[PDB]
Amino acid sequence: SGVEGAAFQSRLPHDRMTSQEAACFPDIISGPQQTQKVFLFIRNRTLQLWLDNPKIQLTFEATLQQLEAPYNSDTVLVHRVHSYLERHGLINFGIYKRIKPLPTKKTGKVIIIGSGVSGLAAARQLQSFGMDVTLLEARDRVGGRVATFRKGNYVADLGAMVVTGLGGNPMAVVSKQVNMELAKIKQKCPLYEANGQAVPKEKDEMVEQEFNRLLEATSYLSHQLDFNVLNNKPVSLGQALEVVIQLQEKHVKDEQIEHWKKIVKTQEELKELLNKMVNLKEKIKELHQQYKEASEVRDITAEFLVKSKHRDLTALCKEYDELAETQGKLEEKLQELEANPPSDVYLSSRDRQILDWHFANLEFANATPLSTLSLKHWDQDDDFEFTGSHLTVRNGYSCVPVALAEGLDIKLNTAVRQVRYTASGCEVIAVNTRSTSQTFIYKCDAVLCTLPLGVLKQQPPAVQFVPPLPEWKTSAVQRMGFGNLNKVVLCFDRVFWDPSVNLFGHVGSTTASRGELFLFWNLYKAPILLALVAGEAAGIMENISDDVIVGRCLAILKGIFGSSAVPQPKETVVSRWRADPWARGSYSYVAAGSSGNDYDLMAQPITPGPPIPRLFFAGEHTIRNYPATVHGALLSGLREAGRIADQFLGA
Ligand SMILES: Cc1cc2nc3c(=O)[nH]c(=O)nc-3n(C[C@H](O)[C@H](O)[C@H](O)COP(=O)(O)OP(=O)(O)OC[C@H]3O[C@@H](n4cnc5c(N)ncnc54)[C@H](O)[C@@H]3O)c2cc1C
Ligand SMILES: O=CCCc1ccc(-c2cc(F)ccc2C(F)(F)F)cc1
Repeated sequence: SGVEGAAFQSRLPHDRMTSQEAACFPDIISGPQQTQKVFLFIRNRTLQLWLDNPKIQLTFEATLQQLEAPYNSDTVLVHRVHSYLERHGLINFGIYKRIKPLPTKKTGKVIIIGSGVSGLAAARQLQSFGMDVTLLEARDRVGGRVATFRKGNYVADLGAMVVTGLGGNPMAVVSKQVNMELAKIKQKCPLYEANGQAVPKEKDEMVEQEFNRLLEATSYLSHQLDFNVLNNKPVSLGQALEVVIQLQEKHVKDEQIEHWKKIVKTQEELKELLNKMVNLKEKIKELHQQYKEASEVRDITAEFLVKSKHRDLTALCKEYDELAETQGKLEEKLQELEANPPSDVYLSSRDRQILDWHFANLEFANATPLSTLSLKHWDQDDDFEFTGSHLTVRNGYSCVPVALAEGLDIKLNTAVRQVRYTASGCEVIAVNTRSTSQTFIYKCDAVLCTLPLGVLKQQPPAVQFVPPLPEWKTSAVQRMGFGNLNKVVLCFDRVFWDPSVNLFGHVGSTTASRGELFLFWNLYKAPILLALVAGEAAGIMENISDDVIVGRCLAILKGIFGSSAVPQPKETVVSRWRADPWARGSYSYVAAGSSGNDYDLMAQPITPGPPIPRLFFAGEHTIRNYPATVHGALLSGLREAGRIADQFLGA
């Protein structure tokens, strides 16, 4: 609906106050119900005004003038609701034209570490709020793990490239603000085996159905039967899958055994039956010799003898023909059995390879081998997935952080090395990545750390904290997963693939290598193919040079399309996200032995000892309900900007 749709697009229930709103409006939530409904209407209506035109700042004044009677009479409540929505980044976020220009007097100094989407989104908010913000970025570009290759007409993303559903997604708004072209991903994903032969549609569907069954069985084991600890070790999804596959093979073999037993028993009965017929034919042969001697010789005792032999001899053929139809009733039962054997195997060798492709796909979506994922919590965020098809960014995802950086004070080539925070202020120490001799010392009242989890995990530490971070924070950093995923960009001068197909799979020959170049993406205006390296393959392939890995790509493509069809690429690009010192991997995952609560602990600010919080955290690894995505990075920056403004400017 209308105001209903605005709540939904803001990830809020249209008919209930959230717990956060109850915190900020206790007089409302404890007061009469009719005022609760007035509150919800004003909140939903204000969200609608913003979402229907997110290119323009929505002021309190303009909200008041577009509210209908009688809501435009409660000026104070409107202001309370508008101020709340703005402070937390539900309206007036991203890039939009200001109506009310910024104050020249800044209040409070914030240093933001890192200039990815979470740092940029927080910076824009803090600046909007009238604070003095500087971002320090170690790279020579903004965007972090949004990273687009651009040369001539060639565009290709080496970082994020997928926008998940638009329903509920804040990137829907940013996409409008930036005029980013999104294209829905077409569903057809043909698979080719290592010999290049396409997988028949029926077998692709059979195997995909098994994959879904296996996953559901792991989820039942985990949540209904509490199979989550394995000899005092947290069980991984990988471990669980392989056990469920093991039981399926065990069940196939048992049904084979029960079938071979039915065969053997039927064969035994057929054997004894023939034996019984042998003895009965020998009995008729013997008796028929006595019909011949009796017929040979006629008085009444001899004639009677013929009638008695003839009567018994027909009776013995009556016995024999009885056994004959029991013989047929068996033989047809035997024939039927050895014509309809149950499954010989659970998964043929080729079937298991195709199944391993779907596991590779799952290792792509989590950026890690399945043996590292928490069985219980790997999909702990699935209640928050957006509705709609997934899309890709046709003109390159870097358009978003480039536009978010407009008007911000950003120091590139500036690597933070130490972060000192005391009950009286903060100092950030950074070195210039071009003259390591050159050192800078930025004073500020608060630090917003958007360092990637991979950087926080680094040992020896890349960034030193003074005082060191609390044990409860370092432990969460150690527990949480940080994955890896890489891409090969192949730029050609002609299209030799199916232009109507966005995706196609290469089925690898072994389990261990299932993530090697398993998925190819056709996304761009120029003749460009992207190949993914996922799972165990991702980290290992970083040690292979660009040339050898491109060769392996071309071998795969020549296997699908033909030697003569695949030219040499004009240009190639190969990501190495784990080796990248400013990322150390691609995105977080819920590791066995972690949980969603570690994402909440990562977001918790640090307060210096004997006081107010000085050190704050954002980034994809700090947002429990939306981890490992661009929108999660964004929402985490909006959240921290609100928390920081509440602290230093007042709610
Ligand atoms: C290969 C790949 C594929 C992905 N695919 C999916 C997808 O398609 N869609 C999706 O939504 N998400 C995807 N993601 C994840 C998504 O890109 C990230 O979750 C998000 O971009 C992370 O943003 P962030 O602000 O948390 O961190 P980052 O973007 O990493 O920003 C942190 C910043 O800190 C900087 N920095 C590091 N060390 C220092 C230092 N010492 N001093 C100063 N600055 C420093 C970094 O250079 C960086 O700019 C993908 C990521 C990768 C790498
Ligand atoms: O190119 C890099 C892939 C980055 C990425 C990570 C996670 C998702 C994601 C996030 C969700 F909440 C639900 C489903 C998915 C997906 F299935 F796509 F993986 C999308 C893109």
